[PDB]
Amino acid sequence: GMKIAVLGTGTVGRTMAGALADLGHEVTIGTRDPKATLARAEPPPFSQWLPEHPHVHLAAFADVAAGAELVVNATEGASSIAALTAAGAENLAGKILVDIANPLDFSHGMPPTLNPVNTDSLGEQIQRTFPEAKVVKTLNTMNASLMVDPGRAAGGDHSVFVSGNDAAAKAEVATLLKSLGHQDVIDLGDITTARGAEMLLPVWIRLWGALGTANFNFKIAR
Amino acid sequence: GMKIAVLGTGTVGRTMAGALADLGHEVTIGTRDPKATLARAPPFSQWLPEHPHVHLAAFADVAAGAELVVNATEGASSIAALTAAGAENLAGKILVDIANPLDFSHGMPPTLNPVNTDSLGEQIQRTFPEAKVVKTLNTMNASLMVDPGRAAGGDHSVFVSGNDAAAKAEVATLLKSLGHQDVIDLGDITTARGAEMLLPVWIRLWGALGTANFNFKIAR
Ligand SMILES: NC(=O)c1ccc[n+]([C@@H]2O[C@H](COP(=O)([O-])OP(=O)(O)OC[C@H]3O[C@@H](n4cnc5c(N)ncnc54)[C@H](OP(=O)(O)O)[C@@H]3O)[C@@H](O)[C@H]2O)c1
Ligand SMILES: NC(=O)c1ccc[n+]([C@@H]2O[C@H](COP(=O)([O-])OP(=O)(O)OC[C@H]3O[C@@H](n4cnc5c(N)ncnc54)[C@H](OP(=O)(O)O)[C@@H]3O)[C@@H](O)[C@H]2O)c1
Ligand SMILES: [Cl-]
Repeated sequence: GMKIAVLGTGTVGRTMAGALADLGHEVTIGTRDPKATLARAEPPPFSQWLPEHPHVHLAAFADVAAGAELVVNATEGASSIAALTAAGAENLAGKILVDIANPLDFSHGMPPTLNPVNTDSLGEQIQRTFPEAKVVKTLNTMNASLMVDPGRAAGGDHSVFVSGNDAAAKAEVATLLKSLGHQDVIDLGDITTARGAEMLLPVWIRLWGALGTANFNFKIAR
Repeated sequence: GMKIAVLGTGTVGRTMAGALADLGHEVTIGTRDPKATLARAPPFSQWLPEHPHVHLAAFADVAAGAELVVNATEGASSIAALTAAGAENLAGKILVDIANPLDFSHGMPPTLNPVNTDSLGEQIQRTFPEAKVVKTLNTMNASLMVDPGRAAGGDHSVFVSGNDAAAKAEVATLLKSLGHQDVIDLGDITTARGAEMLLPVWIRLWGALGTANFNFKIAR
């Protein structure tokens, strides 16, 4: 197993950290301030989740990234650059950075829109801000539940995408995705293909409304 | 059998016009200038005689006589094509919008304009407020719009976006007649944003898979 740092204490971070730990990886979870995160009483609260996953350990973004071989970005999209900067470019250099964030924009009305979008992407922004990291955009196109148990929606009949400049990095991420139950991994190409992957979110949001559930997924039929 | 006007002489317009004529509809195909179009270089002049029931005429002349109108024009020019068709000829009728507002001004692959906070489907609806705009079929290759069974046995999804639920219901019936068994109503015309925004990944999937013979399926 690998030493994996999951930056994010929300549903995605918890879901991924728990699943990766169950697969035999040594998993740490990154947060801005561990004391503040553990002190949160409002919901569930992170302090109620952590005791159920005894093999997972909490620390600040910089501390978890420095100790990990591979890093997973599961932070709020609008804050991902800030989170990763706090993690430290020096702690990301030469390592695979799995980017699951969506750059949702909740500033000017509902449902959210994307920023950046179309001619740019959060995946690209992360890669050019941290040029020595090996960014792989993946898993952002489905509900957290399906990232680790895709079988819950239509017997696991679905597609997952990878985007990234380093083919060897994408191959390693594909192996991890397969270990999580994803049998159809499609390589969209370089990191600029994160634009199309991120741009699936607007229809995802409308499908959630139209279908009355987040238990659905995209399948590329061919 | 409805009177359908298909605005567009490219692969989408030809494919849709031919399929609808084969289904029993009285189909007309719209172009800017019939004389100029037939004078080109397969060429439209060779396609047209193979579909004798389909009639070619100017945009304004096909829309006036039609009961339902299909937009199959270049996305960047759709507002101009429909303006030429005439707002008076679109009033009270279903306007099926298949166009994608691809933007080729800054190289390849194309991006979208409008995008994100706006869509071509919305632009069309607010420019022609009395038309009943329904965004659909823009998310797949022309071949699959009329014969979806060609890709993975037809296991795919098609979307409808539009403000008028009765208009969407009529379009859903037409889509079913074309072989689309899974029609998903995304909601109002602003949901055309998500439908149009599937194109960037579509373009990369075409490159990644080496074929246009694929489709989106929403598994649930
Ligand atoms: N919800 C889903 O099922 C789903 C599906 C696909 C993709 N995504 C994407 O996955 C990401 C995570 O979503 P989520 O719902 O689990 O959590 P989230 O609420 O979007 O993000 C919470 C995390 O972001 C960090 N964060 C928030 N503001 C920050 C800032 N100012 N500076 C640095 N870090 C900040 C938090 O740090 P602290 O720990 O210190 O609070 C926390 O770790 C998002 O980008 C989302 O769009 C979510
Ligand atoms: N290719 C596909 O399988 C596919 C799939 C899904 C959606 N779409 C969308 O479907 C639409 C049609 O695509 P296409 O490849 O069949 O044809 P296209 O090349 O995009 O469009 C050709 C049509 O647009 C009209 N047009 C071009 N410039 C115009 C202008 N300045 N003013 C008025 N009309 C103008 C042409 O008029 P004339 O007849 O006078 O030349 C012609 O009828 C596009 O929006 C495209 O994005 C295509
Ligand atoms: Cl554990």
